Amino acid sequence: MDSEVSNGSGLGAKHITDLLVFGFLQSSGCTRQELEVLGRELPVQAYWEADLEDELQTDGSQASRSFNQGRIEPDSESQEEIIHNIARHLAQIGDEMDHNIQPTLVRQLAAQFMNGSLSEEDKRNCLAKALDEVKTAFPRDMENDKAMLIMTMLLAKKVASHAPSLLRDVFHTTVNFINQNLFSYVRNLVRNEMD
Repeated sequence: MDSEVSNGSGLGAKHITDLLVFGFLQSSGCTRQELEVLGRELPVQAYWEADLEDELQTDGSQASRSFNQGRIEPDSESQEEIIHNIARHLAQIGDEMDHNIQPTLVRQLAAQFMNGSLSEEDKRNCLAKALDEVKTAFPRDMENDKAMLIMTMLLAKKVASHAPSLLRDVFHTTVNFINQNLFSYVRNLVRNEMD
């Protein structure tokens, strides 16, 4: 009797990557305060950002003589940076995914690893382990690639409310696949495209 082996770490890491984690929540997932907890990460240097806030103001009034004819609401869409958008869109996809996340046991597999606060001796390998799995079932480019990604958010989606003790891990899970994969499938696609 004798048998035991397992190891392998490294590869990945990206600025935009982490953005997916912190960005994901920023879009959806747990809550704002969450993105802060999970998002709250000190890289190799001295991270730090900012972004002016917004506000609003209602109105009342009483005294008013018959005189009015219009009740249309405002509508203006203008947001810079699309890449980042995809980051946050990730989480948003997680929630939406809940709609149908298991057309054959997709999120099921990825969810397989999503167990214990440390599986396969490494709280993060399990997830990435799904990427390979999710693909093992639903492999492909944008289809699979995007499929596996759905997994990352799956953990958080569930974990976020399933594993409230793995908050930090929750985020890592999301930026796990992307981090282990090509950040944004679109990013790579962009590179591939155009001479």
